[PDB]
Amino acid sequence: KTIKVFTTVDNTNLHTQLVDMSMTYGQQFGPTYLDGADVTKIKPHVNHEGKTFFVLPSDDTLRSEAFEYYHTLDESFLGRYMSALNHTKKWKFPQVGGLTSIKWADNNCYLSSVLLALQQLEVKFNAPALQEAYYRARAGDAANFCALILAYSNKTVGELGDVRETMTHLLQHANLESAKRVLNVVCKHCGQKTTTLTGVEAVMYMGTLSYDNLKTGVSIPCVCGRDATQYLVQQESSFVMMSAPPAEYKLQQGTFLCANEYTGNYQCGHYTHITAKETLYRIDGAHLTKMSEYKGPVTDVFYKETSYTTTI
Ligand SMILES: C[C@H](c1cccc2ccccc12)N1CCC(C(=O)NCc2ccc3c(c2)OCO3)CC1
Ligand SMILES: [Zn+2]
Repeated sequence: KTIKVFTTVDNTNLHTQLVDMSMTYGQQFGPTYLDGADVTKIKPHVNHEGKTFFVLPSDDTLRSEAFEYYHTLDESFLGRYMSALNHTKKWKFPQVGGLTSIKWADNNCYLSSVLLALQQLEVKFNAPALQEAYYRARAGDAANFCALILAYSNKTVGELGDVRETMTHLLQHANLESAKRVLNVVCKHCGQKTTTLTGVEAVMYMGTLSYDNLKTGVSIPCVCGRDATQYLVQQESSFVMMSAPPAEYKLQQGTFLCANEYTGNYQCGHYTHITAKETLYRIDGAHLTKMSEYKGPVTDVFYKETSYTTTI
């Protein structure tokens, strides 16, 4: 005999569907899931009904629901999200220094840092999936948020990941609509040029870890065979993230918002988060340690911001 179940892609909109006892969900819906669990080819358990299944957007209304919720047109997204969620729901999200963190697992240290950094920045997401999952993550329930970050950045559970690259995909879905940056490049020979940067690039900079240094000038190669100076004339955003490859860099109190460091090599290494509180907290998944100063291989540093305009 048949039965009635519900299908969804966003978990908010449900669609009543007659489930023929004969087939496997896959024959009837396509790829299908339960709580992350893949069940594409299986038979409907006699007490299966009244349960909500995920499915691939196999028609207009579904495709439309996914885009609205996820803000993606990638036909594989929903299936990758589910694979990840399937595993992230096995992770532990303890409070460490008054933030949600991640107990080490499956090379997820980088996601930990992303997650700890986000919680300290006033940033909002456009995609309802991100908004909601983030709201739930700040509240200690971060399985969905991780699975989504993984899916947005095209990574799978187990792989080691780069915090910066990951920020790049995420900040693509953050409200940076008002975020503006103006940079001036002066070459003593070539002359001057000025650039306005919007979106992700208004907030993210690869070249120095120091925010002061971008204000005072950083040297860069000039097509002229010389060394140019790049400095910030104007900043409009609630934060900035500064990145460099791992080098020995000193973190003092009162100078930054938060940071992470990477120890190891490109192929194989470990991230830890540092946050500046009453004193410095170094958050390493579940583990916590304090110090008044840290000098190590910092890779990404965050600073708070409102509006900045240069003298000069
Ligand atoms: C911050 C740091 C870094 C950022 C920028 C410059 C750096 C330079 C040196 C060391 C770290 C640096 N780091 C680089 C890549 C790393 C990563 O995701 N690696 C994945 C991976 C997995 C298996 C591999 C492999 C790479 O290559 C071989 O097999 C994470 C972040
Ligand atoms: Zn030049």
